Amino acid sequence: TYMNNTEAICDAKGFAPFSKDNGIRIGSRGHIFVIREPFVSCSPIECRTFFLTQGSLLNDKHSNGTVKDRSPFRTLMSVEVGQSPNVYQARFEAVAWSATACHDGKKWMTVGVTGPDSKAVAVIHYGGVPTDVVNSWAGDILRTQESSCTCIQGDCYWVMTDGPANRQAQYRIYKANQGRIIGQTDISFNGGHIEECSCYPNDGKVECVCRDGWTGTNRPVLVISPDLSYRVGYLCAGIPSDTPRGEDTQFTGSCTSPMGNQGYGVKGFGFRQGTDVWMGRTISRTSRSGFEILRIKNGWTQTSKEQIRKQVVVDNLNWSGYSGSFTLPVELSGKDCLVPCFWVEMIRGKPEEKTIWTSSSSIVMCGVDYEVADWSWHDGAILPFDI
Amino acid sequence: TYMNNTEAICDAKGFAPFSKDNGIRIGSRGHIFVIREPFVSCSPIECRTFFLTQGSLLNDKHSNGTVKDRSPFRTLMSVEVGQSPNVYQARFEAVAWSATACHDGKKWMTVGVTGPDSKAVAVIHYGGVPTDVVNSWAGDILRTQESSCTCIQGDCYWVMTDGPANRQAQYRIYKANQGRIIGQTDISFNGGHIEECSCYPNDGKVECVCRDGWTGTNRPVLVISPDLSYRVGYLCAGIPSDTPRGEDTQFTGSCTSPMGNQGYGVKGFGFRQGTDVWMGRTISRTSRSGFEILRIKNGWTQTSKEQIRKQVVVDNLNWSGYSGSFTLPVELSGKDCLVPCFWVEMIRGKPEEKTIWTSSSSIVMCGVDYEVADWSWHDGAILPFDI
Amino acid sequence: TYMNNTEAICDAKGFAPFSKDNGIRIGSRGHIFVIREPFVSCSPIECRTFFLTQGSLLNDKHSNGTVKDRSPFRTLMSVEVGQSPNVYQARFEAVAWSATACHDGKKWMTVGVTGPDSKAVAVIHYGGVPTDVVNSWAGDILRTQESSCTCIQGDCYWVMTDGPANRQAQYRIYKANQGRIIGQTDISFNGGHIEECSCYPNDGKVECVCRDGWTGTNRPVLVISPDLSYRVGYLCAGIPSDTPRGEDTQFTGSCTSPMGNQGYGVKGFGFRQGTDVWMGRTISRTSRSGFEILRIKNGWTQTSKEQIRKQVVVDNLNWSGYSGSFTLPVELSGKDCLVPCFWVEMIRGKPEEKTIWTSSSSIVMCGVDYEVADWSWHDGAILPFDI
Amino acid sequence: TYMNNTEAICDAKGFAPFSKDNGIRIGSRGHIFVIREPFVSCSPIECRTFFLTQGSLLNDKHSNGTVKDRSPFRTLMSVEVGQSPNVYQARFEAVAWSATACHDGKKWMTVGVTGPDSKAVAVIHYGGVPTDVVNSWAGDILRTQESSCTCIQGDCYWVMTDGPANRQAQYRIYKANQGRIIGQTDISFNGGHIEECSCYPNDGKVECVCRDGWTGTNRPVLVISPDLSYRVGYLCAGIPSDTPRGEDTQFTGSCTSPMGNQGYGVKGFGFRQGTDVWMGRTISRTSRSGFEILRIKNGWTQTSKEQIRKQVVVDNLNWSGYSGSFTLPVELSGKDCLVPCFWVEMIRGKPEEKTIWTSSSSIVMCGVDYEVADWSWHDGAILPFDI
Ligand SMILES: CCC(CC)O[C@@H]1C=C(C(=O)O)C[C@H](N)[C@H]1NC(C)=O
Ligand SMILES: CCC(CC)O[C@@H]1C=C(C(=O)O)C[C@H](N)[C@H]1NC(C)=O
Ligand SMILES: CCC(CC)O[C@@H]1C=C(C(=O)O)C[C@H](N)[C@H]1NC(C)=O
Ligand SMILES: CCC(CC)O[C@@H]1C=C(C(=O)O)C[C@H](N)[C@H]1NC(C)=O
Repeated sequence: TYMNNTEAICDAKGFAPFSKDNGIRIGSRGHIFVIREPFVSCSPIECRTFFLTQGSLLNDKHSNGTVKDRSPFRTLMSVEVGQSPNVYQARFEAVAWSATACHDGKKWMTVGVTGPDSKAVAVIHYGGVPTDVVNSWAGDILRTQESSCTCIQGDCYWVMTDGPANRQAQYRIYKANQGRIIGQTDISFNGGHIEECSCYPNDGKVECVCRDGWTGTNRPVLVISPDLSYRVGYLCAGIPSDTPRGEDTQFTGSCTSPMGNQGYGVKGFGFRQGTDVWMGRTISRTSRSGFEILRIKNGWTQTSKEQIRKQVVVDNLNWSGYSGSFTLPVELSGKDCLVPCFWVEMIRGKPEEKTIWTSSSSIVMCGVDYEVADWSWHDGAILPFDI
Repeated sequence: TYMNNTEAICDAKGFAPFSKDNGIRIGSRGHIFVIREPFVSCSPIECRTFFLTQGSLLNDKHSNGTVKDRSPFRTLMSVEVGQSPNVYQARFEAVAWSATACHDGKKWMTVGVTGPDSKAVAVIHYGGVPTDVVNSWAGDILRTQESSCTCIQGDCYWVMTDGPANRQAQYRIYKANQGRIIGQTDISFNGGHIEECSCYPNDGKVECVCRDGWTGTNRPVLVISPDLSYRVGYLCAGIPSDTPRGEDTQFTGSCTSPMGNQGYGVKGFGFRQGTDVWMGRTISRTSRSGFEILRIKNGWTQTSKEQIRKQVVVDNLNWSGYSGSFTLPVELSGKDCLVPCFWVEMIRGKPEEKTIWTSSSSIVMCGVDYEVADWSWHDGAILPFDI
Repeated sequence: TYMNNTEAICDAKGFAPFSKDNGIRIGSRGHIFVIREPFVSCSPIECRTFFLTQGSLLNDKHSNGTVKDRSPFRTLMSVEVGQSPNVYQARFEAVAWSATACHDGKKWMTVGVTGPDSKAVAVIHYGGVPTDVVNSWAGDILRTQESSCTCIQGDCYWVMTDGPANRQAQYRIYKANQGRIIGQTDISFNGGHIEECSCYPNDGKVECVCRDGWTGTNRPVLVISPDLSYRVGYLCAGIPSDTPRGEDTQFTGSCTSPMGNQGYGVKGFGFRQGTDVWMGRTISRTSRSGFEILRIKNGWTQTSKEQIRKQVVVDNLNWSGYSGSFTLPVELSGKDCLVPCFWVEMIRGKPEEKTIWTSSSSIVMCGVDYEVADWSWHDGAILPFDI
Repeated sequence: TYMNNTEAICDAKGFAPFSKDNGIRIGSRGHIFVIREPFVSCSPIECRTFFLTQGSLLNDKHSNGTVKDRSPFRTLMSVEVGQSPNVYQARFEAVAWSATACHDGKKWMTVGVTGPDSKAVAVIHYGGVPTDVVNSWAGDILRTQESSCTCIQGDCYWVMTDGPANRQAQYRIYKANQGRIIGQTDISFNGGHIEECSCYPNDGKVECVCRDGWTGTNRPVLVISPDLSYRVGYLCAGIPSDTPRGEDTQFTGSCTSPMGNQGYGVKGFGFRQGTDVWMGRTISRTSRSGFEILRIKNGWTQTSKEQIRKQVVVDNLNWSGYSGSFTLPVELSGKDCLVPCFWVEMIRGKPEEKTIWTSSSSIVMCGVDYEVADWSWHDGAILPFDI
């Protein structure tokens, strides 16, 4: 039966560790898929860690130039949380070099984009087989979330971007019901930019903290309603949460336009706490090192820079990376509110390291009503590997 | 309960990628079964990739002369689609150096042929254990489909060939109901030739595009009815779809007799689109390189050479191979028509390559109502291996 | 619900291959348990291959003196038929250097004997945990079947031997009902000898063809009734079916006493066909090479040497070994008679080979109403290994 | 439905082997998690072996200083009993360098402590996801049982220690009901010490034989009632069961205070047999070698030193280690009394051995009404490894 994800997100004063795969460390001797862009999405029975394999393993020659991003070998596969992305416990999702996934209370929906940049196709699967399709609509890398999509009473929604990664682009919202696409929307956001969004459900509306790859050091937000009516802009808070980013001191927040004179970024997330917001970010304002998450007061609605809580999960002496949001189905947590959880991708190898390869590890963190102590659950692998 | 595969095949304007195992690439460091003659068949809950192991793994000495075709070590085993043919996730089917499989809505039926060429036996299994048997009837390699067989309301049908691979032979159609053989038919087709057929269900009749290994560059077709009454000949279309094959320019199609002065071939498939036909074929008219699929107008009934669609899945600079047909049970796809899907075997190693071994990789492609862009999802392994 | 194994065995004119694991070949590169004394037993949903691990894998230093027979490392584990005895797909049964197993229509019963020779204990498990126990009763290696035990309407029976492997000994029959021992019997058979029996169900009575290790070249039989009343002696037939054995020419059969002047043997089996008997045996009368099975007319009741069928499964140029009997539950085969099946252990390494290790492979063969052609599905591994 | 663990423990005259994983031996060539602090806990369908991985495998460089105890890589994972702690059959529990687990008749509850010593957090999970949390309450290594916790009619209880491992500390009892903490207790035991308790259910009250790391050679006991009212002290018996420990001759038992002038220890267990007690202990009074278990008459209530039974499981020429208690749910054993079972950790490597690494193997032993013969089912690995 369908999963009602109508409830509001729970209010947490801190997050507790869910799991840690140790994929790379383990990957030093075991048969682990060299991957990247990992993420967690739960069904009403278990959570699984979805990844993107480079079509190869670690400590193997085929692990070589796996820094290339897109290729025909990458395929979306999944395993139960905590388990490393290994071959023998791996479940095949879809052929993809960019994917997204979500359960709805019955079957798993997956969407894997692959093919040429100028004509890539996004194949949606439902129950272990493709049901519908989307063709690149703007001939420039049809890419999607790299994060869990959202299902609310049988209808799962997600966001996609087609255009250049730098300047302006075209963003759309897709809505489905059993693998089948049932309507979509064009997002008007000129001057703005949306990439690899992180969503979660909160009151029958889908909230996403995306990635402005153009002119944004402050991340963009977008609330989606069940009838494609939407709302978009940037997370207000007078604090930037992208990387590379400028300092907090010299940064004025903006609920409306992008702020900062930086032009890149990394995938991140953020949760709406009433008006307050929990925002993840790399300790380093420049590199992809360390991961932290702060709660700015009234930061979801005001240019606030007033924090009441902070907590680190990866110190600045350890490689960080991507971050995503999802929720613990009420049918698992037992709460009467959607427990807010998130993950951190820990990339190892090129470019910041001397190795023929590039992969990443992850760790999962969930809500909690208590405040959880700063610490580091970093990758741990000793590079370089045997090669 | 039994699966009604009475519906007609759906009409597609193009195919979308289902999966890609990367068995060989992965096989460079992992424990993957050196195999060949792979194929996909679905049950009303999942699709599995059936293969033929050489009784050994990759990057191992026992991978040696695995180019030999038949031996006592080869056994039919299966894994969920997309997953590579690995040992730890492998399910044992039957002892075979030539097999076929199909689900019927309850249990899986498998038929594995093995033993000596002059007296090989085809052991049929049902539910994880052999139920009936067939003895070679013409003492010359009792071989079968290497493709998914067809079940329509409790009765699964398939085709077999006993005789020389070159000149004339003896073809038969077998019909069963729960592992148990319930009647059969002799196919009169003198001058004609049938090998490794590819079937699928379309309107309660079983359609197969087989392989003329004698004098056919154009492939043979055969519509089987539920009471063994059948119909046979070649796919009409003024275009040859076998390899080796002559050019299209100098080829007149023939709904009746084989055409072309070539005497070999490879396993292929084809779908009946109304009167139109989707036909797969290697880009190369000579070697086993590249894979493509065209839709010739009215090509199922007329000597047509009028195509309205084309699409590549493996460019001519990459190894191709076998191709097969199957369908997505309505109980998975949710359609009201049997979604047409197919796979491409990508052989690597001897003979076209310098390696002690020979194996292959596969990729799955399904129906779709939209037109899907040309591209290549080729093997990817870097040969030779460590040996 | 309980499985009625009251029916008679089906009458076969030949056997067809069920499976072949290729454990050793595969074991050359994969992680396979170095084992020995393998056997198959089925439940009403699947058959599994039970083995005895040496507590180590192949191509490893811990594979060393694994020719030793008994040790504290050996444990009974199982995997679905056909699958090799690998670690990652392995199910733990019991701690044993001698075991037996059987399902009853609900849960799996296993009995693993281990410990010191003068006080070994046989731990019986039911449903994945030990329920009852048996202590050595004659202080000289408490050993059992190494073959599937028999369950008939909730009560599973098996046989055990305590005494010297050479001269006289003490044999007993054990009967249980849900892991719990419910009565037993002492077998009076002075001058006779019983070891590693092979049983199967036939008309609510348990038939076993055991192994006379004392003075028997002709094997012993014993029909057990549901109330421990039994019947014992040797398989009549004027043909010996043990190894080492004397020729057939100079051998007079004996339904009563052991025959032949040989003092060793190997584990074998035999089926009661009306009055006729199917008897397995190594082609070689001296070494453990090749496996064959003949059907002597009226050989279950008369000193017959009149065969009507023969069939080889492993030619005399390939290593053979142990053989066992079991049946395909009616709830799998669908018959109205218990399909007779058997397996052949193919031992490789010491003593007949130059390797630090010793293990074995198996192959499964089942009933069938047709006659199946001679052939060889031998091990296949290339020794010696990397060591 | 909830599991009533109200019954009394069964009365055994000896224990029989349940399983043996051979993790290390196997770990010489296979992909086994280098671990430590293993333990068994059963649900009403199966028992699983829970462990603590060092976030790495064996025969790998990441196996290095795994003697360190606490780190961010260690995570609690589990596998079915007998199976080794391998990657491909491993189930992820929680992020922990100190854990405890128990089923309640529906879902599995796990509690993994991790993080910094001065602020570690104990994350409790229920059904495959964290439900509640506990923060270090005395800033000095928040650690727990390393043994199965106890559930009685929906409420699972366990014990934790926060303070120095040497002198005085703070002990607490936690009670939950579906991952959610429902009340707790402070244990007054000045001069006393409690660490890594071993509990089991006996008459609706939780009995634990813990570890006095301060001044105890005799172990402490504590009976917990369903309303947090408790009872504490040391196991009476005039025999010490800790290591290091003084001799039995010069040791007077004490139901009240710690006895002996030793200041360390190892994790152990003990069962209440009426008034009698089964107590496990290392043969060696000094090192962690050999494992034995005795039954002292009236030793649960009197300073007794009168034994009626003894039995060894690991001779003094083989490495021993940790020991724990649990029970076989009535829904598995079928008894009308909770069968008493236990396990022995067999540590190999540093410190007692010359290897870069440190791990351990285990073996499981259960109740039984018969007396079981002394023997040794020691590790078996040949060190040092390939490194
Ligand atoms: C093509 C632009 C896109 C969004 C900015 O780039 C991403 C950035 C990445 C990055 O910043 O590390 C890695 C992702 N693998 C990549 N996505 C694809 C499809 O290549
Ligand atoms: C024996 C003739 C048969 C059909 C033409 O050959 C096939 C052709 C093959 C090929 O053309 O590559 C490979 C198949 N493995 C082989 N089948 C068997 C049983 O050996
Ligand atoms: C101890 C005598 C017993 C029965 C004859 O020996 C068997 C013969 C064997 C053999 O002949 O190869 C191998 C078995 N592993 C062994 N059983 C045990 C427990 O060691
Ligand atoms: C910190 C004290 C604690 C209880 C005495 O130490 C244990 C003793 C151990 C030991 O004596 O071998 C190993 C355990 N891994 C360790 N627990 C932790 C959390 O490090």
